[PDB]
Amino acid sequence: VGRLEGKIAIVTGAASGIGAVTAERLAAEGARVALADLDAVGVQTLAEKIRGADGTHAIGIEVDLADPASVRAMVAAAVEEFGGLDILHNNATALASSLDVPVADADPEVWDRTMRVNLSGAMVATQAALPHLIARGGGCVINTSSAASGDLSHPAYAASKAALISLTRSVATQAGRSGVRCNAIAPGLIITREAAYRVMLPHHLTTRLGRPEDVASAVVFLASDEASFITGQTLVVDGGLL
Amino acid sequence: VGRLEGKIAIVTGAASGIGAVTAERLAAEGARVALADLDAVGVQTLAEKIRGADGTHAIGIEVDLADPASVRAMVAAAVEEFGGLDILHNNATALASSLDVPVADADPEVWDRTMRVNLSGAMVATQAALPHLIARGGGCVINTSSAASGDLSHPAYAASKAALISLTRSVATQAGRSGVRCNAIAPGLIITREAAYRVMLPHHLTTRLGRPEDVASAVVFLASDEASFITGQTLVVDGGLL
Amino acid sequence: VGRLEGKIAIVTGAASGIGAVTAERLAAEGARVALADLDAVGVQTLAEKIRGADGTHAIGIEVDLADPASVRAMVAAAVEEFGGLDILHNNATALASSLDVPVADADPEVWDRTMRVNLSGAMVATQAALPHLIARGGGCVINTSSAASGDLSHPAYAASKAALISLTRSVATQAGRSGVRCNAIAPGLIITREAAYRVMLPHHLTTRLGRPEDVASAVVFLASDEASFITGQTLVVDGGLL
Amino acid sequence: VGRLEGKIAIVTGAASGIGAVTAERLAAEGARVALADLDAVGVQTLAEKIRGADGTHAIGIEVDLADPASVRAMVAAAVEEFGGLDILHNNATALASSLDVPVADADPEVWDRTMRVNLSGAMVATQAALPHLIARGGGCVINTSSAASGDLSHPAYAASKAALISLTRSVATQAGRSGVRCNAIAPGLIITREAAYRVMLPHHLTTRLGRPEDVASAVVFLASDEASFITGQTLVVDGGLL
Repeated sequence: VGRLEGKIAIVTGAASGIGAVTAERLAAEGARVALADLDAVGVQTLAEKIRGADGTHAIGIEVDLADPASVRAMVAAAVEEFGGLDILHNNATALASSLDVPVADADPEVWDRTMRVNLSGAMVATQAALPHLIARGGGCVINTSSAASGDLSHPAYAASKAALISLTRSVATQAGRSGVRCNAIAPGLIITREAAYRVMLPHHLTTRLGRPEDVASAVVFLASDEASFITGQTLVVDGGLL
Repeated sequence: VGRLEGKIAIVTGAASGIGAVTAERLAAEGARVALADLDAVGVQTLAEKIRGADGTHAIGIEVDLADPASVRAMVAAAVEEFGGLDILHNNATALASSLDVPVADADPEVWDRTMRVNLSGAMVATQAALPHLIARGGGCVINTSSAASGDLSHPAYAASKAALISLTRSVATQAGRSGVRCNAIAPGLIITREAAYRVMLPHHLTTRLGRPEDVASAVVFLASDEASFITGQTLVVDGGLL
Repeated sequence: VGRLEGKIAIVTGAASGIGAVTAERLAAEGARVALADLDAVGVQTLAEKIRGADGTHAIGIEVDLADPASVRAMVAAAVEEFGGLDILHNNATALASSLDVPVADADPEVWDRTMRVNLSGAMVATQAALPHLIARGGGCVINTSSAASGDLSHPAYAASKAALISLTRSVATQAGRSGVRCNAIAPGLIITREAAYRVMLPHHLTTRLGRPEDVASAVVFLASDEASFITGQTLVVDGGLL
Repeated sequence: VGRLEGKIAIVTGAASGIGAVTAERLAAEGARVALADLDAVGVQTLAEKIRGADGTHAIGIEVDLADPASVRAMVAAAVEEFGGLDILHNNATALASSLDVPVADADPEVWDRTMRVNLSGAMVATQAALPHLIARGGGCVINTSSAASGDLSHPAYAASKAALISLTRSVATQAGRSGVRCNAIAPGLIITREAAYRVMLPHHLTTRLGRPEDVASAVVFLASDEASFITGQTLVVDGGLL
């Protein structure tokens, strides 16, 4: 009945927002889920809520995406727990984005830090996960950039998003023969109070603004067997914002 | 329980191949379906199979996608049968394909005929369907190009596919304010016996070739409520063949 | 001294606008030029201006891009006049544009007519020109879409422009082995009095609006020997209007 | 007579290959040129050869693209020398690329270092140059990724190339109102002994492989006034390699 029944998945950035909603959605579709995030407590709590009092199908793992050794330890603990791996969901912070100013005032350190976490983190996680995906007989990696007058600011986020798309194509090309798919999702304006943002409505093509469930549904689709002929692709989930 | 419960869909080119498998899939997902194609008997026969001896949730209609008047009659008889419209699936032949030779030998009449059917047909169908979609409270149009040596031949087919993608964006932009989404699916090599095409497997990223069910699954996802924040997009379903 | 010394070029749509300015520019860069358009007198008059009273390096030919036979006669009379061919510039109206309404009201006959002229015309011209380009030792075809509210209207024009880009790639792929390059130019808002359009200036990135000379300069670059490693490409000349 | 007469340009990575050929080409087109590179001696020597015994129109400056303060000092020394700035050409190493292995064996440190130099370097240079371009009444920045079965390896170079394209669009968007254009060039296989590579010929669409002069000619075009209506664009110079 679950669209991901019997699957094992890792979800990074799982303590809040898109990651948290996705992590609950994969589990509700029958996936066993390792939730991973900087915030140890936030991810243990969510894991506990997903498990309920009877369940064993979720675990919370502490990870620092900027630390390759921490990223490798996380993938090993998840494989250890559930005995394998089918899905890796790499997830990309208000002040963080507040620091990502236009090029004229941009701080090179914020760029360096942004690439380290958003690109180098996903790359290392992917590299750690690949042999486990391959031994499973195949599986998939799904890269989600963070939620997006977008070219007018946050250029480091824009640059890392484009880099992540290139990583996605690199991995799909390199791992395809071994049965691994790799796809990206590029969310537009995702509201994690929808009423305060309604000025943005005429700039969308849809009649509503984005929800984290929109990204989660896309992750369920791309992770499922019925999408197994899709790889190297970027699914834009943005209500037409462009 | 079905992922498309209570919905009403039109599928053109539904007598065989991808259109046929998709039409069966939408009905299996709980949609009421109007099947349209040039081949009248073939479409009633399939409508009859989907329906069963005592069912009513599918109808077969004869349509000529080249003739605007025939396309408009088909949309009206679909709505007249089921009382509304939620989904329009425009689906774009071996002989016809053999006539689509490289540019050096290309016949302008083949190009003309190709645009009339693959492009104008989809535009007119879309035009006819739009007010019914809008009155329903919104809905979606899904344009499926025909399945793909790539650019080395079938240039009229490739031209019309790019044109179809432009139509998809034109419609998503123009109709989005009224609640209509419009997306495209670009299938790669789809096999509607896999053995004869094994030589193509190293050209793919994935370890298998495509099936009409791959396109049908993408149509179910894009036609469903949990994909309602996606519009103006092209989903390539090609196993990486590029 | 000219950047196109000793070269022979065909320019279609050369009676007015972009075609006219481009034809003058190629001749000023030292090319011999066959000017082609529906408007016979307008094209001889301009050929006569370029030529001067005692010159021979330009000729005006009457062509109907909708009729394959007329297009083939034009290519042959161009080659017959100058003894060879190096460059074919396919150039794609206010009334015609006013007929290209949004999809809701679109007329299929306008779409048909648009593909016949903008697409099939360019394909047939290209087809006719190819063996002359190949025999010359190589050369190039440059396809120029018509100048751009964007997707909100003129959908037949946008469809045919995407189709033209696909044709450009089809031809670059198929003819590259024989030494022929094929590229496209996509002009944005081109003014062929800038004052009436000042409202458009905030929509642009650049501080001025476009001029036919902007498209002509891109054609000189793409037609020249120092651009011979560029093929299959679309150069957008739109001041950032997107 | 020069196509860049009276212009002041900076060229980074100017000690060898594409940078060196471009730097000589801009000067031959009448530009005053500050050549900048890690290799102090290689850039002084080339500057000296461009100057001849009579000239003053070139200078060699030592720079470390990974060091923001060094990048800022370089832009100031160039402005100091020539009294202004019109063009910034940011240029992206055999062992360097030898270290950029497929994802499965990728070193996160090489990724970090690659982004620091290729992306953070161009960003800082651009940021340093912008007020000087703007005070000049406008000008342009041209970003060139390094020369490219390309997705099969060098993924960090691929990722930084995509990021650089995003930087290009960010800058074009942010600086456009102030009269600055920003464009990217994406070279394919550029041979800096053409005979040892001829196995690659059937994978190209052209009849020859790339030369550094192909990139230089593209830089001359994009830097010139007759390209002033082009911004935010990526010119692919790859003979069809794709």
